[PDB]
Amino acid sequence: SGFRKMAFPSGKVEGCMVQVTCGTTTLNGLWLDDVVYCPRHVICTSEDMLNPNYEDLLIRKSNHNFLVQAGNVQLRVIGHSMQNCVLKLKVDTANPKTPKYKFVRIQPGQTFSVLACYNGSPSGVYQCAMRPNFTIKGSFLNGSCGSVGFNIDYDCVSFCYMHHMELPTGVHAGTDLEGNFYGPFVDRQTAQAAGTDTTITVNVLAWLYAAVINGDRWFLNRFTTTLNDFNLVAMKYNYEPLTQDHVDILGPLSAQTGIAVLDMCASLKELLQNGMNGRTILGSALLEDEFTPFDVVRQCSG
Amino acid sequence: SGFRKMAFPSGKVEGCMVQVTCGTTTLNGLWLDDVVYCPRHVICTSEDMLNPNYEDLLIRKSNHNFLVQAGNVQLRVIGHSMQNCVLKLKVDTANPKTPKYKFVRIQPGQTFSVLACYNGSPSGVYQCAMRPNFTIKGSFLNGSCGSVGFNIDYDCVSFCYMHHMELPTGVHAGTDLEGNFYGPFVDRQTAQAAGTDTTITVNVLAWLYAAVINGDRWFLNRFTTTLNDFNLVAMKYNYEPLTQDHVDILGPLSAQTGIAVLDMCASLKELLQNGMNGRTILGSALLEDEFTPFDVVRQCSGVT
Ligand SMILES: O=C(N[C@H]1CCCC[C@H]1Nc1c(C(=O)N2CCOCC2)cc(Br)cc1[N+](=O)[O-])c1cc(=O)[nH]c2ccccc12
Ligand SMILES: O=C(N[C@H]1CCCC[C@H]1Nc1c(C(=O)N2CCOCC2)cc(Br)cc1[N+](=O)[O-])c1cc(=O)[nH]c2ccccc12
Repeated sequence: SGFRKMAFPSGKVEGCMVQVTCGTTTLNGLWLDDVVYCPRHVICTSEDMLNPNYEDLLIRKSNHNFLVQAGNVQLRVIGHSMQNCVLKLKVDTANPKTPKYKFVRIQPGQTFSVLACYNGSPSGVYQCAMRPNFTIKGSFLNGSCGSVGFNIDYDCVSFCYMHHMELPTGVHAGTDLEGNFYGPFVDRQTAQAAGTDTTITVNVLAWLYAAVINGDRWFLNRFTTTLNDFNLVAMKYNYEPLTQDHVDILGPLSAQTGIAVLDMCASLKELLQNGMNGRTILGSALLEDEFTPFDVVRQCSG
Repeated sequence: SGFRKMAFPSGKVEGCMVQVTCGTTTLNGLWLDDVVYCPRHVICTSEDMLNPNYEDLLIRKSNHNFLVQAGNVQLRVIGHSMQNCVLKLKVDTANPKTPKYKFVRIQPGQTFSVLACYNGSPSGVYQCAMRPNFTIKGSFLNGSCGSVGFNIDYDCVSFCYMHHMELPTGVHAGTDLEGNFYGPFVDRQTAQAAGTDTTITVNVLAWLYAAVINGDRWFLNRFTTTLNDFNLVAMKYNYEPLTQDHVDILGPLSAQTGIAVLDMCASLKELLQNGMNGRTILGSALLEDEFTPFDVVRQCSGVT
C-alpha cells in the first residue's frame, strides 16, 4: 500500500554524467561509448545567445577548445559536430559504464525521471511529466543544462530529454537526445513563453484508480456517462479530450478494480464541477496528472 | 526555478542490494563490506509470526540455510548473528561496490530517500519523512522488506532506515541499521496501530521559505508573533510545537530571504486560518511538511 511519486533508480545514468567546459561556460554532458552529448549553446558567449549562428561559432572552435571531465580524468576530445541542437564530442576513451541505451522521443502526457546535475555531478532525481504545452515543471538552477530525462525498461535506459533552458514563468524546455526541441522553443536568448497548459485526463483517471486500489473510494458515484458527454464537460475545465485509445489503456486498471472506465469518468466529471468538498485523495487536494496508467500498474505491482 | 520532491541519486545504494532467502521466505539485503544486513523475520514462517522467539529460531539455523544472491552470483554465508531486529550474515566476499557509508538514527521530521526493492533489485526511489508518530508514508508491497532509506552528506552514504512492515492504515514501520525500531513497533504480527500523527511545523516553514526563494510573496503579512503565541495557535491545527532549536535551524533561510522566522510564523498562522483561497504554493494546494530546512537550501542551491 501507499502511492508515491517514484523515480527510476538513477545509477545507470550517474555513470554517464560528465562536465563539459567551453570557454567560460560549464555544463553537463552525457557520455555514451566514445561520444559526449550536450547542448550546443555551450559554445556561445552571453552576447552570442542574443542571435547565435551555431555553424559559424562551431567552425571557430577546435577540439582543444572543449574540456571534458569525468571524475578526476580529463577526456581528450578528438572530434566535434552538431546534430540539431545537441553538440556531439568524440573522445578517445569509451565510457566503460555505458549502459544498454536508446534515444526515444516521448509524447505529451508521458512521464520520465530527471537526474538533476551540476558540473557533471548529480544532485538529485525526480519524476516529471511532459506537459501538453511541451514544457516540464522541473527544478533547475544555473548549471543544470545537459541534465537528462530517462526511463528504464529491464536493463535498457531510454533517454528522452536533455535540459536546455528555463522560461520566464519558471518552467523548463529541452530537446530529445537527437537535438529536436520539445515544443515551439529555440536555443536563443529572445522573447519566449510557455503556452496555455491543459490537464492530462488519462493520467488523472489512472491516479483515481490508484486511489481506489489504496482504499480511497468516496468519489465513486452511482452515475454513468458517455465518452462524448464526458469530453464536453472536460473541455470546459481545460482537460485534454479522452480518446478511445485512452479507454483501452485504462482497461487493466478497470479490470483490477472492477470499475468501468466510463464509471470512473462519471466520478471525475462530478469532481470537476463540484470540487472535492474539503477532502483529499492520496494526500492531495488537487487532481494529480503526472502518473500514467503504466506508472500506476508498475508501482502497484513491482 | 521550480521545486520538486527530490530524492538522492540512488547509484551508490543500488550496488549494495542483494536477495536473501531462508526457506520459502525471500526479501532484500544490504551488502556492505563482507556483511549482509536484513530483517530478522526472514527466518520465520507465517506460523512463527504471532509470538516468535528469534533467539530460538536462529539457533536452529545454519549458515547454509541462507541463500544470498547478488545478480547472478551466489555469496557463501560463513557466519550469522542477530543485532536487535536485524540479521547480520557474514559472507566470504567483500562487496567491491561498497560506498563510504555511515549508520545513523534520524529524528522525527527528518527526511530520507527510499530505494524500493524486490527480490534484490531496485525498482524505484522516492523521498520520505519520518512522521512524528514514527511511521513513514511509503509505497511498499509484499517482498519489499529490507529496502533501505538513506541520505548523502559529502561522499558518504548515511543509511537510516530498513523496512520491516506495513501497518493496518497502510503506513510503514522499520528500524535503523542497528535493528532498533523507530517508534514502539515490534516485528510481531500482533495488534499494532499508528498513533495520531502531527504536522512537522519546522518543515512547513522551510517550505514557505522555498516559495519565497522562488519568487512568491502573496502569503506574507504585516504581522509578527511571539514563539509561544505561534505554538498555542499551531497546536490547535495538530501542528508539532516549534522550538528554539528549530528557529535557529531556519536561520540560514531567514537570512537569505530577509524574512524573520517569527514573521514567517505569522504568515503560517494566517494560512492555517484562511487556506489558500484557490491559489497554490509550489504546485501544492496543501501545506507541505516533507522538506527540511537542509532540503530547501540544497535544492535551492544546487548541492551535488
Ligand atoms: O543556465 C540556465 N540557462 C541558460 C543556459 C545557456 C545560456 C542561456 C540560458 N538558457 C535560456 C534561458 C534561461 O535559462 N534563462 C534563465 C534566466 O536568465 C536568462 C534566461 C531562457 C531562454 Br528564453 C533561452 C535560453 N537558451 O536559449 O538557452 C538556466 C537553466 C535553468 O533551467 N534554470 C536557471 C535558473 C537560473 C539561472 C539560469 C538557469
Ligand atoms: O511482506 C510484507 N510484510 C510482511 C513481512 C514478513 C512478516 C509479516 C509482514 N510484516 C508485518 C505486517 C505486514 O506488513 N502485513 C502486510 C499485510 O498482511 C499482513 C500484515 C504487519 C505487522 Br502488525 C507486522 C509485520 N511484521 O511483524 O513483520 C509487506 C510489507 C509492506 O510494506 N507492504 C505489504 C503490502 C502487502 C503485503 C505485504 C506487505
